[PDB]
Amino acid sequence: TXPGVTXPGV
DNA sequence: GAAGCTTC
DNA sequence: GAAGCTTC
Repeated sequence: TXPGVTXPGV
């Protein structure tokens, strides 16, 4: 997730 | 080490 | 199997 905590996604 | 799910 | 990097 994020970043941080990508997306999700990407 | 945990923290981090939603896509292609 | 690849695709997403940054936080705590």
